[PDB]
Amino acid sequence: MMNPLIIKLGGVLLDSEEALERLFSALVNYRESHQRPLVIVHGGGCVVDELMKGLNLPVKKKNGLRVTPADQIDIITGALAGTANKTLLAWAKKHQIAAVGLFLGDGDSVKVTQLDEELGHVGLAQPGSPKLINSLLENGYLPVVSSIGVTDEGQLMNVNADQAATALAATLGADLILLSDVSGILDGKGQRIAEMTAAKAEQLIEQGIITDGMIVKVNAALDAARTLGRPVDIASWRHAEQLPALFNGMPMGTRILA
Amino acid sequence: MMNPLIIKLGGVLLDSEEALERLFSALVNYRESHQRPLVIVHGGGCVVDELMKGLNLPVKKKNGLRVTPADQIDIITGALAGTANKTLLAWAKKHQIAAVGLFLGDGDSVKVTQLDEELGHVGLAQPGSPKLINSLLENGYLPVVSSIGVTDEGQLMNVNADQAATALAATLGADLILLSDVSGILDGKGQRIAEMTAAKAEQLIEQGIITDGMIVKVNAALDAARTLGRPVDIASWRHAEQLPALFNGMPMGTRILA
Ligand SMILES: Nc1ncnc2c1ncn2[C@@H]1O[C@H](COP(=O)(O)OP(=O)(O)NP(=O)(O)O)[C@@H](O)[C@H]1O
Ligand SMILES: Nc1ncnc2c1ncn2[C@@H]1O[C@H](COP(=O)(O)OP(=O)(O)NP(=O)(O)O)[C@@H](O)[C@H]1O
Ligand SMILES: CC(=O)N[C@@H](CCC(=O)O)C(=O)O
Ligand SMILES: CC(=O)N[C@@H](CCC(=O)O)C(=O)O
Ligand SMILES: [Mg+2]
Ligand SMILES: [Mg+2]
Repeated sequence: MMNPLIIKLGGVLLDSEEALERLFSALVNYRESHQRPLVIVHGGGCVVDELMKGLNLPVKKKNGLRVTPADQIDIITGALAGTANKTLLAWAKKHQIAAVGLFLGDGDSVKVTQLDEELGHVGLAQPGSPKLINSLLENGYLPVVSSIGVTDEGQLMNVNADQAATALAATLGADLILLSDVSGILDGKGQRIAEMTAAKAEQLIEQGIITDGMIVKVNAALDAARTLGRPVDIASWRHAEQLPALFNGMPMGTRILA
Repeated sequence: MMNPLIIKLGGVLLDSEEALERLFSALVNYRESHQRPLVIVHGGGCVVDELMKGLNLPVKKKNGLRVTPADQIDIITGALAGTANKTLLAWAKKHQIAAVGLFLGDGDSVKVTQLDEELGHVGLAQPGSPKLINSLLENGYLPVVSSIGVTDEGQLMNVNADQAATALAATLGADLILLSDVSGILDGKGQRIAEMTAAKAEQLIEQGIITDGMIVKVNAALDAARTLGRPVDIASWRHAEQLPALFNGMPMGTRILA
């Protein structure tokens, strides 16, 4: 069929029932008016941070990535691959969407290896096999993929959701939209930046405008854009009225050009 | 293809790396010497209890079922559908098994509804659609199914793993083996009971020999046995040497006759 569209979800989205309702309303409307099959990839520092907080566990993120010790991978996996993933599956069911929950290791959709011993159980995601997901898409299911992966040696890995989404986009040859709490990438004044290139990203990074998580998000988007040969959008999930146009192609945030 | 074989896992199994290794060794050996496709269903009060314990959260089980308040369903879902499920997926990968993680709601494999308001988010599992799992089995994957489900209204439900396994057995017309920490059902002296009938189960229950969780396990096994028209075994996963014969049909625990 057509190239699928991957919609990546994350941020505080999971903390808002209203936001989730409006989002799924837009997803149903899109699905029932488009032939391009959808695939959802999600993160959830939201469900994770709140949990780590309650557990008095520190949240150290080295260069945008969460240091994930061996004694914390199981609980993080529970929050991400379990709670976040199933919460989204429940919303899909509530809206009569036939969804199937998956993590990066299912059907070896996305290959993961240990990125850096200093990060612990943090995985480096690279393209895998599209066979399983393609079969699910052809059968009419909506794959909802978490960012937890597993190495060939059987070690669970926590993968940044933006990087996981980009790896899956390459695997499926899918278009990609990264939805976040903010309207794309902001400049030094907090204003939305309409278009992004590698040269500009480098500039902004050199100037300290793009920091933390956003450095990881932009680099992931740029990688996807150059791999696919198609633009990649970073936009917000916060405003109901913008969702339909967004899912249809209207630039609502930052469009990465490669 | 042939009627699949569902192997249900639970208990303290997840706390033993050695036990997990020996189990998967036996699973690989079985798979490579049998045409009957395997399906794993798992519980995990193990990963859940230890977590609830550390959280100073009480574990109240009414009539063998864990009272699951709305404020605890997310964390239980994380432990069961996330941690337990992915831990098993990691072991499968370690042994080069192409597995796919699922929960009861995927492909509506097992239908779930609220069992009793007094239990909270505890689901009543009944047969669903075998289409998704049958397709995965035909494609060569090993489904690993958690006991978390979801109602049509989008509410996550915690389902007793034995009941979930029985509901799935009916859905798939699968043979069933329930693996636990003990060698089947024990009598008043703690000795293994070789065969079980509904009449005998009633007797033992009336005599207070079969209590708690075991009442739920036996009733689930008896239901499966009468639905399938085939015997159902309850046996232990603790002894390495018994696994091969067990998976092949040798009675190692309690065989439920219907
Ligand atoms: N120049 C910048 N422009 C925009 N956002 C920035 C910038 N620098 C840093 N950020 C941060 O980038 C965050 C975006 O990345 P991130 O916090 O990981 O959200 P997410 O990827 O949407 N969620 P999730 O998948 O759950 O992690 C924003 O909310 C900002 O705090
Ligand atoms: N007459 C009995 N015979 C055998 N076991 C009994 C009996 N009465 C109670 N039990 C208990 O039944 C338990 C078996 O059920 P359960 O504790 O829920 O394990 P499980 O279903 O294997 N694990 P899981 O899926 O993770 O919940 C045993 O370990 C015993 O504590
Ligand atoms: C390694 C890493 O940073 N992981 C992310 C995965 C979830 C996400 O992107 O929201 C994390 O916060 O734990
Ligand atoms: C409702 C209910 O008892 N659920 C089970 C599910 C896991 C299992 O069987 O191990 C529970 O302990 O939370
Ligand atoms: Mg992020
Ligand atoms: Mg049990």
